[PDB]
Amino acid sequence: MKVAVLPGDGIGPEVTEAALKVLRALDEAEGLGLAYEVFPFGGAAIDAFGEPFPEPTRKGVEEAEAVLLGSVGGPKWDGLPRKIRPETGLLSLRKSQDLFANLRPAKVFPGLERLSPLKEEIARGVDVLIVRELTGGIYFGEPRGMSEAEAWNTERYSKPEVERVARVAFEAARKRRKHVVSVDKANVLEVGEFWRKTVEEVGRGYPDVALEHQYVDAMAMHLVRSPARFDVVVTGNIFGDILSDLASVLPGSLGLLPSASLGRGTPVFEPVHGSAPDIAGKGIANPTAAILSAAMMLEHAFGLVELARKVEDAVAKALLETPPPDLGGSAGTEAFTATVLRHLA
Amino acid sequence: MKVAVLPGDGIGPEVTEAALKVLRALDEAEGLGLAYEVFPFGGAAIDAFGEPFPEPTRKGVEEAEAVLLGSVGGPKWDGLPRKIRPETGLLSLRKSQDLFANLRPAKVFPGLERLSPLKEEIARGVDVLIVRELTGGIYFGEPRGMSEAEAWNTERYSKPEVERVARVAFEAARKRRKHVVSVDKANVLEVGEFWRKTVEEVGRGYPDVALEHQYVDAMAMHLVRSPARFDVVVTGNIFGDILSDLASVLPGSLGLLPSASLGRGTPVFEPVHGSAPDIAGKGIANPTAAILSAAMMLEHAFGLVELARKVEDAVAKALLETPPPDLGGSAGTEAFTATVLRHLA
Ligand SMILES: NC(=O)c1ccc[n+]([C@@H]2O[C@H](COP(=O)([O-])OP(=O)(O)OC[C@H]3O[C@@H](n4cnc5c(N)ncnc54)[C@H](O)[C@@H]3O)[C@@H](O)[C@H]2O)c1
Ligand SMILES: NC(=O)c1ccc[n+]([C@@H]2O[C@H](COP(=O)([O-])OP(=O)(O)OC[C@H]3O[C@@H](n4cnc5c(N)ncnc54)[C@H](O)[C@@H]3O)[C@@H](O)[C@H]2O)c1
Repeated sequence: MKVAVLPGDGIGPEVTEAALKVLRALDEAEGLGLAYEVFPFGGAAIDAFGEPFPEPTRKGVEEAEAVLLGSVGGPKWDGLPRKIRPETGLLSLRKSQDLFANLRPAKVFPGLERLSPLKEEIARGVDVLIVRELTGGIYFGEPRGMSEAEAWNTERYSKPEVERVARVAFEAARKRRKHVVSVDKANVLEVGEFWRKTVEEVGRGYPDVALEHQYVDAMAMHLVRSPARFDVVVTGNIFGDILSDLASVLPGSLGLLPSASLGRGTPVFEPVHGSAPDIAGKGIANPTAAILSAAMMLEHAFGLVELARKVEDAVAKALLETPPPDLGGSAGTEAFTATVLRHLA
Repeated sequence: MKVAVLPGDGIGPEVTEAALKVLRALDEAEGLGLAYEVFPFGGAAIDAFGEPFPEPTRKGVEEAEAVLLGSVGGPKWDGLPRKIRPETGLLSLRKSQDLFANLRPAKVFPGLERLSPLKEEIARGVDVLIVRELTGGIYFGEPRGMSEAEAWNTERYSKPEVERVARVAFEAARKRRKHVVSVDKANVLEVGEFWRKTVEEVGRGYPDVALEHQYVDAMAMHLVRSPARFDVVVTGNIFGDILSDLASVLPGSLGLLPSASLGRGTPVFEPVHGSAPDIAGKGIANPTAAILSAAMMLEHAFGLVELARKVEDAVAKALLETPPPDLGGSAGTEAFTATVLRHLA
């Protein structure tokens, strides 16, 4: 277990140290081979090295088995050249590692339904993982352009692009409830027909996992009326972009959300939230997204699924025993991390 | 007021007769010049005329100032040739009239929050109108295609396409709360930049209406966390397709939803619901979507806004006094239409 730890700016060090305290305690009781190195990343590195993804950091990422990122960005570096912003160094980290699948889970922990915008009955039991394709589709498609009379952009997918993001979904689903919904617009678009066609064939090598297909406009409706029926949801880039934000409002707090980017290189695990300058240094930032990102690392980077689930239960009990300020409690980052560790022991 | 009335199949005649009873009563108290003709449309016309949009119907639509459609479709005509289905004659009706804007409102009437999938506090006061562009974008864009190794489809918009759907949104907003949100993906797509650019300029001729711009992935989140802040929302075809279905789950009943398609020809007004064969003839179908479609006709086809709003209030009181079976009450189509008329008098 060689992890590069890039804490970044704002509350990024704060919540990353909390994730590190959980990983270290877990390494004692279980004897992992946790070996980690902390690096300068974005903003903290613009200050030391004059540039957001400095050469030591790049080597460290390249040499580690997984990255545990915190948060980048901040006022201090906002009006800069777009080349050197903390924020573009984040794109450079994913791009350098050829990360093509973004995994973003939305879970309503037991007893936390009151926070969901949805009624308790509908919010109960939601635990959905949206797998979004990151490297293709309309955001990168050519031809694209704009004249004075019109504009065009191309939604394009090749067969290996679809096959590889669908393999991450089938493999993810195996560790979970073995059900994959693939989302497309196949009744109107040939890219949809193609997508459905390819995932269906990928599904044949995973006979233990059920695959269902749904249209995106109908998935937007199911994610609000009955989100608790889904497990893994895999889709294209623009559709994954809309749907993982829609599912992300269902828990009711930005500090509860972990993410992962898997690909050819070193996988990055990170909180959906940013650097939150307004609450930085106040010792109150909710470390749950970071601790659950570290759990996602145990599961997706090191295949340690029962340990990943042990960390999720400990976090689920902690959120009910001493909730952070953003879920209406009073527990600061330290008091809350300690409740988590109490439930690991 | 010359209306062509195409009741169609299933519960279509049932809920259309209810809309007609409201229009007739209203024509007495106010003295409209309501003159309407009932025509054979889809399914009922495949039986009489062997084809879903027969020549008498086509002439009647063409001669009327507005169309009040009911519902088409049904088992009786399901396995047919795709050329002659009831359902394709519906596409032919919109296409023959050059209808390019689809208007679909989602309203949580007072006291009906309990039906919304969202918590009472969030569901309270939702009254949003999604204006969807119907004729362009990726669903019709060229080039499109599919090889064995890949597929492509083109999201393309011309300047008059955007300008004209945005004009319908600005005009609609004037009769409502004067606020338009335009939805795009302008931080990544040139079609988005173009869309935003053109609506902004259209907005200059409507200085009394506020215009705000939002990204689609962020609109999907706002429509669940705080839908009550919006009034009119105008967007492209694929985005309008996803967002008007997302907003349509917020009331909690398919029988509450009216729609309108405005364009160059004769505007069609219709319930979002279909022909519902399972409850047809049982005298229990909820006529609210049809009565509110007739109200939408008063407002958008004949500019009669205070009369359109009078019908909406009467329907709002009726839903609280004698709710249909689908909102948990016991009132059949007739008993419910009578409560509405009691509140018009
Ligand atoms: N370059 C880009 O494209 C880009 C894009 C987005 C953000 N950024 C940068 O990153 C920073 C992001 O800050 P922001 O305010 O936009 O978003 P944010 O997600 O950091 O914060 C939003 C809100 O949620 C709260 N929050 C976030 N995490 C929390 C946690 N763990 N516990 C409790 N509360 C939490 C914050 O306090 C704040 O009230 C900015 O300063 C910006 O410079 C850059
Ligand atoms: N050709 C096409 O592309 C196409 C597409 C969709 C539907 N159709 C046709 O139209 C018909 C649609 O039927 P469906 O079941 O799919 O959808 P539907 O919307 O008619 O019915 C769905 C459910 O909602 C209920 N419902 C609908 N309106 C109601 C109302 N006013 N009051 C109370 N309950 C109501 C129904 O009873 C049913 O339980 C089908 O028979 C089909 O042939 C064709």
